[PDB]
Amino acid sequence: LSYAVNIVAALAIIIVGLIIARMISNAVNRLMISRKIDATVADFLSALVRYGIIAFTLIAALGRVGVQTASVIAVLGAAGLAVGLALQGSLSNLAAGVLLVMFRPFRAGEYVDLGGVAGTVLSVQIFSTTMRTADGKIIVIPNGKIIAGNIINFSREPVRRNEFIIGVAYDSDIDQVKQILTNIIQSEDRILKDREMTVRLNELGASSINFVVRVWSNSGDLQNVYWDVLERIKREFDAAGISFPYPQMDVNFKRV
Amino acid sequence: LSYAVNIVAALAIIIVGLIIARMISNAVNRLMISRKIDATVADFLSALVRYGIIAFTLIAALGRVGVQTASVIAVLGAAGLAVGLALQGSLSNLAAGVLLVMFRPFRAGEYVDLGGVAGTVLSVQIFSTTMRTADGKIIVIPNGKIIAGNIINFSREPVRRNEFIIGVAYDSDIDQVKQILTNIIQSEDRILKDREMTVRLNELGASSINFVVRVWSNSGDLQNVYWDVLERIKREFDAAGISFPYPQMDVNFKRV
Amino acid sequence: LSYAVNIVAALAIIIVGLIIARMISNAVNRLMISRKIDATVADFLSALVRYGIIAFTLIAALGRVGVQTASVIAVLGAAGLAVGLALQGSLSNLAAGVLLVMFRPFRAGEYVDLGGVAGTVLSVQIFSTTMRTADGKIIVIPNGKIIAGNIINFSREPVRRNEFIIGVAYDSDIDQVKQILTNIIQSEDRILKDREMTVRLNELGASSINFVVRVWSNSGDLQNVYWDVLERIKREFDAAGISFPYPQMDVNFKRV
Amino acid sequence: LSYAVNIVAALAIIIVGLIIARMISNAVNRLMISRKIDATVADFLSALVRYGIIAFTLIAALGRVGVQTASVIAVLGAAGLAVGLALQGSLSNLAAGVLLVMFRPFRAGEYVDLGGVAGTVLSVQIFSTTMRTADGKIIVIPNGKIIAGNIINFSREPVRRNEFIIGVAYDSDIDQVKQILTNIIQSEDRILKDREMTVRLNELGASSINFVVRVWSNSGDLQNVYWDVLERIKREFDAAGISFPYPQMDVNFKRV
Amino acid sequence: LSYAVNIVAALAIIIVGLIIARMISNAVNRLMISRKIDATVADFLSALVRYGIIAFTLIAALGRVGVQTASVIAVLGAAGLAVGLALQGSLSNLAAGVLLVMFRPFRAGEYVDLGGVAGTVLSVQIFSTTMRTADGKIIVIPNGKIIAGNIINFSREPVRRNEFIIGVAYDSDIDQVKQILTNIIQSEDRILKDREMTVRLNELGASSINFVVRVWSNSGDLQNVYWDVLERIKREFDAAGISFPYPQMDVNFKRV
Amino acid sequence: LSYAVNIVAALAIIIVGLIIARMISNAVNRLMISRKIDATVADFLSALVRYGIIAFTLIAALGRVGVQTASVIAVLGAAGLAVGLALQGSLSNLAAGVLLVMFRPFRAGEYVDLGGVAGTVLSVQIFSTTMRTADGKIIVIPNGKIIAGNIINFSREPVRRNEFIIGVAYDSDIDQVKQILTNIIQSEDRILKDREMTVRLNELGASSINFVVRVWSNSGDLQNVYWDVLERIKREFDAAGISFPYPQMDVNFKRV
Amino acid sequence: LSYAVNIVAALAIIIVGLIIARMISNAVNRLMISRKIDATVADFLSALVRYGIIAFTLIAALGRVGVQTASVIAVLGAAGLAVGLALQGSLSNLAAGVLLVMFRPFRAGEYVDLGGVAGTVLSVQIFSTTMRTADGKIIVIPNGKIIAGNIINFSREPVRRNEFIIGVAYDSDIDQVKQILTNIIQSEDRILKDREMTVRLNELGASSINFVVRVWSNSGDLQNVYWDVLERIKREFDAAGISFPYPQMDVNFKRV
Repeated sequence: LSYAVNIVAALAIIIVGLIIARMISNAVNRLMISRKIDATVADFLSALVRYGIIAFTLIAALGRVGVQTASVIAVLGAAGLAVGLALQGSLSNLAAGVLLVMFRPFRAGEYVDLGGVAGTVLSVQIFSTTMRTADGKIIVIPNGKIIAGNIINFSREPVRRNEFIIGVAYDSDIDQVKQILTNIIQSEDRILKDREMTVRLNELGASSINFVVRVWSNSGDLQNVYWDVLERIKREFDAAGISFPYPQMDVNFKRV
Repeated sequence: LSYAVNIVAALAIIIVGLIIARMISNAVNRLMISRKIDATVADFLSALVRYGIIAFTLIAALGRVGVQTASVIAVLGAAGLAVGLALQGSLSNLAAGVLLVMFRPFRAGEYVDLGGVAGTVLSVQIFSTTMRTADGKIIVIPNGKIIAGNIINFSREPVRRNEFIIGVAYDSDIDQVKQILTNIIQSEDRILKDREMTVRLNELGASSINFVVRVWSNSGDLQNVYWDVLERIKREFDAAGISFPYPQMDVNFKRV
Repeated sequence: LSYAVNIVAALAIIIVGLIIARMISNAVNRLMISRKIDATVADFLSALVRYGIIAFTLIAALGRVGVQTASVIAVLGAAGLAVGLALQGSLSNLAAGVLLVMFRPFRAGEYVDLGGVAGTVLSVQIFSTTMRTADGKIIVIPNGKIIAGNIINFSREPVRRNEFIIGVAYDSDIDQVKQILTNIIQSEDRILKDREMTVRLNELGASSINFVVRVWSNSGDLQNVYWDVLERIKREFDAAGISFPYPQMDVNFKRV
Repeated sequence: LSYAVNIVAALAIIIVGLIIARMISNAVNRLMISRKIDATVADFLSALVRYGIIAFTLIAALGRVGVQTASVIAVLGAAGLAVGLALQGSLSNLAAGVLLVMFRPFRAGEYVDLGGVAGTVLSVQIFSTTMRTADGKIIVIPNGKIIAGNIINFSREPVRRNEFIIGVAYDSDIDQVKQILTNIIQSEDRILKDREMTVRLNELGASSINFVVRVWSNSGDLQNVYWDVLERIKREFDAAGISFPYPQMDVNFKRV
Repeated sequence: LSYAVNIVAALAIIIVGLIIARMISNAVNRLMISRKIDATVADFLSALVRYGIIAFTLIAALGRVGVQTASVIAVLGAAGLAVGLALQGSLSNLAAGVLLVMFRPFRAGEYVDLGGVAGTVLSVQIFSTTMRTADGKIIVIPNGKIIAGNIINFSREPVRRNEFIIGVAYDSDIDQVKQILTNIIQSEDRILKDREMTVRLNELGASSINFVVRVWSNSGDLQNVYWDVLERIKREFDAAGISFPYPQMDVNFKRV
Repeated sequence: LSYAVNIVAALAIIIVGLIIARMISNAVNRLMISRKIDATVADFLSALVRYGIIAFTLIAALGRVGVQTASVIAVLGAAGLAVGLALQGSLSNLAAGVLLVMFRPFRAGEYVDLGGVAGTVLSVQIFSTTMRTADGKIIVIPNGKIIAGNIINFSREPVRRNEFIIGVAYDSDIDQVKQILTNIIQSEDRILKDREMTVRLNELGASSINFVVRVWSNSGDLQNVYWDVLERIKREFDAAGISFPYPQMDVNFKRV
Repeated sequence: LSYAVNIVAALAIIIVGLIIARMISNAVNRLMISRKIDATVADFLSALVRYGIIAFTLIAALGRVGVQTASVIAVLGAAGLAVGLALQGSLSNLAAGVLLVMFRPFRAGEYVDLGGVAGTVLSVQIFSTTMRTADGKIIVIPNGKIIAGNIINFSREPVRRNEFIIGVAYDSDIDQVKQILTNIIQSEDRILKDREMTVRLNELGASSINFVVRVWSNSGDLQNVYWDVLERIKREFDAAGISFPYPQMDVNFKRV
């Protein structure tokens, strides 16, 4: 009945091990952190290393009480698969949680459509990205769902491009409408005039004739450029005599 | 025939074990609860620890009646996978059930669209969140389905932003419509006048000309701000002589 | 050739076991039923316990005829996976079959939209819920498909809320339309007048001007409240002189 | 070279076994069929029992020719997984193939929408249900796809309910339209007058004013009740002087 | 160095086996083909039987050169799983490839909608069905995608049913329109007059009043029956004085 | 310390094996290529055979340095599953990559809709098919995505069929419109007049009466046949006096 | 107590191995890089080879401290499956990351629609492709999502093709509209006149008669060709007297 030495051989080896465990991780990601591989690639890889050691420890600590050793791998591994399954979801969120910090297709502050919802990005935490619609809402999207989808990024390209489609009446001057516009974009300062600058007759529409105007600006400029150019095209087409035709329709009339 | 000692060696070890089991969990999450790691990360992890011990116990208790030990891992593990499979669904709901309490992208009482349905959030219980449409319905969404999807949060940002689009007739004053509006938002007290405050000519529409007005308010204020500002723009555009044009259409007439 | 003792050692152990089997379940869920854990958590867990015992029994009963024991785990476990696979579907239905009875987000008799189809709920049996559209159809939805989806519940909130949107002509009295309405909801008895009670100018519409009216009632009351309030707003807007404008359209006329 | 006794030890044991196999199934579902558990739960469970015995047989019959026994479990089990995979689809169809005969949410002859396609059902065979659109087409739906989806059942509720929405002109009599209708449903014999019977002003529509009429009938009656009640409401609204208004539209006229 | 007897012990056993292999399949589906179970259930099951024998053979042929036997099951089984995975797709197509020949919900030549695309079917080969839109296109649908989906079958029901919806003006004769139609279907020979034959007032429409006419015909007849009956209803409604009303609309006129 | 013979026993067996490996594949698909089974069924099957031999080799080469042999199956097999997983995607593309060359539902040059995108098919390489929209775009579709979906094939049927729907006014000649058309298709040479050739009154439309014309042509002919037949029906309906009615609408007029 | 030789036997073998490891990879992809198989097929395959060697090393290094060896395969392999699972996502992105450098269906700079979003492609890095909408946005699409989907490629075909649909009035000259157009495309220099060049009467439309014009150009030319040809067809149809008819509608008039 000092076969209950085993009982202390357990608590010997459990704590002999738990302590040689926790220090081989602090010394695994001692190396990793200084190799500067990553912050949470360290914590994932090293707390794994730490963990397979507590794993080995439990086996010899149990074996020296009399536990089959082939059923330690069983119970552990299986009940490991429990913890796995449950946190399997979030573990995938952490993949893109690191994958979003490096590469950063979008970086904090940019405006991005991703997964259909679009806003300015506050922070990419470990599981989720937080953003703000220019509306004043907080949208929080799972990192996984983000990296699976198209990341549309409005900011990281410094030169964006406007597109006006404008309608005139069918009997308007095909050339005057081109020249008033050409001169309207020539007289704007926030329009890059080395880049694309097209104004042409695009569509023989339903009730109208549609001219398209494409003019690249600075990123920050772009929003205001449109509003200022439209402010004008309304007056300078009115003053010039051109009509923005109301929906036109020919009626063929019959008294029955 | 005292080989039926085994039969009592079972009930010895089954109950020797069941009792050393149930107390190593109460002592595992004794540590976890005081390390304050979580409420149900304790109950999940510790009732696992408790459980792999009843698992080991069944093996030696059976082995000392004469059960193959390699078919205890079989039956158990397999019939474990039964219990797993069946409750595998809800186990994932509990993931986000803890994952929603920490982080809380939305906290109790906020208004949120998540998974398309939108309401004010009562409680995030273990499997499901409960909410109330401002309509007076109870919607209960599975925690899993929530954490997989975009969490849109209207409340946690304290400053929200309205957007009026208003139409005038084509021959209205391009500047007066800007100034009446500019003065309408200047005279509102619940409008933050340090933040964005744009009023411009946005769209050369079908039958109308459309001015957009964007003015940030307080979160709670926002709903009423719109209703009060629209109450005005209707009168102050009427009194000013501006027409909100009915759908306009040119008819080209022919007696056949 | 009394090596066919084995043959009776089988039928000994098969029936020695089948009987020690069926009584350890009746005694497992003897405990479970009295611990009152559940009705079918008993039947699932206990008929599992009963079953792993018939499982062990088959192994020693075969082994004492001369069956490899490692191919009993094979055949059984594998042909177990057959039965599993086939009934794996319904086993998930039974998850939500118990999961619906406890929690009951919706209880028998309530009106609920769930999975898009909506009705009053008769019974939640083990696999499926049965409901009745207020139309007079029986819809039976799998319990699984239910618990995966939004459960929208109209009844369990005792106070519901109506929403009228009403149109007037553009030259109607912005204040009279507010006061006739305000007085129409003041004079209804089934309207909770402590709760929300808004009437405002909501939309500068196409051919009309739209006032929204939001008034909370009792759950049972709500359906009739609308019908009775609309009955009135039609007359009291007619008698008052206000026109519910037919679709308005300006024609600009030209002889060609 | 009478080590080719083994060769006959195989054909001994293969056929010794194949025959003790096929008779333990006929005697397994001898019990099952008389316990009346089911027709094809017998054939599935028993032809499994029969089968794990041909499985054991192959192992000892091969082992006594000199086949590794651990590679019989391999080949068999694996090549079992072949047969499984291939027929895994249909095996799930057979789940709902039995699951549709018991419970029968819909029974032969009823009219049901399920999976969107809707018809009258004649037979639920082992894999598939066959139905007839009231059109005269045969639609055959896989049993699996059925049990996964909403089963909408029109027949098993004996009392169904019609819903008329009818429009009048804006200047019609709000009360007369209620009384003509009330009297039209009072004078129909196939209308249950103890059940719901509402006639009210439901919608202040575009060009019309819409009254809703809800009246429960017998299941078989319901189709004809509508046709007969509409036959009337057309005449009794014509004779009464009420107009079913053609699409109304106000034109504001301008010579340009 | 006659330990390279092993080397010939391999080629002995490899070819001793390959030949006892290929003849136990020819003799397995000798039995199966004559039990007439199927054509390709033979080829699938028997070429499996043939195959697990080449499988056993490789193990003893390798073992007698000195290959671990537990790594033959490894390599084979695993590299088996390669072949499996790759052809796993088509193996499922062959399931429904046999599953379509038996049962044949649709048989060669019938017109069927299945998976949305619809045509006349001329062959169900092993993996795929081929069809012809009545347009003159060849559509080839994977057998798998077919058996998963609703099989809509127009031909196998010999009596199909037409449905005319026809509009008259609001002031047409409610009874005459019923009698002209009733007499139009009475005078057609290809209309089964024992079966359903309804003509009633179905819809109080927008600009018209709509009568529905339902008359069952022979399968082959049905296409022409409609074209011939419509040919008539156009003239016999014209000759009778009934107007098929052009879209009606009331204009309420105002000089502004 | 000539226990480093082992070290050369490795490089002995690694290269003894690598060479007996690479030549049993060249001799496996020596047989396969001459059995002409396929080009890449050879390369897949044979480079598998070659590979399980390098696999066996590594085990004995390692074992004779002192590697556990049960952890060679581990590392290999597992790190095999790495390579598998990564290239598992493309391996499925190669399935249909061979599966499209045999059967070829579409062969190079045909016009096909498959997966919704439609064009003329250049080449079916190992992973992907390349096509050209008649537009002048290159669309490259994964072979997998192709074989999973409906393959619609316009070319392989040599006789295609046009369908004109044409409208006349309500008071047009029901018979003349049939005879002008009948004679228009009688006078075309590229119309097969033995095949289907229907011209009938199909739809009592909104503002028009619609005649359908169905006439089968040669595949290549079909595109031009329509254009040439429509060229005519426009004139021969104009010359005949028949009107293609502009959208008709009855106005019921009221001075308010 | 020089049984802690083992402890140094570990650090012997761990570092004896780690170093024979890291150099057999540098020497595996020494061969691979010079066989020029690929850049990252080297890094994937070789860092695998390097890795299964650190894997073997850990087993003998642990075994000579006293670790079960069968639980090294367990812990490693299992905790391997951790790392696998987490990076399993991106590993599939790297598949198409190499798969989109070879083959390159689209090469850097081309304009492509893929996965619905369309732009000019900057770079195909290891996980993701980056592109620029001609708008001025950066869209970054996961390589996986790309190779799964249709790659539509506008550039790699050097000859693209325009398509004009133009409407005239019903009483326009069927031949003149053909000849003005024919001459408009005859007089353009950037139109390949050897390739397709069709101008025909395509659609007998609602309010108009629609002529289609198909003319192939150079890739770069195509955008401008349309704009220049439409510029003309507007004037040369105006000057010729042809009317682009406003939406036509016959009114049948009635005083009520």
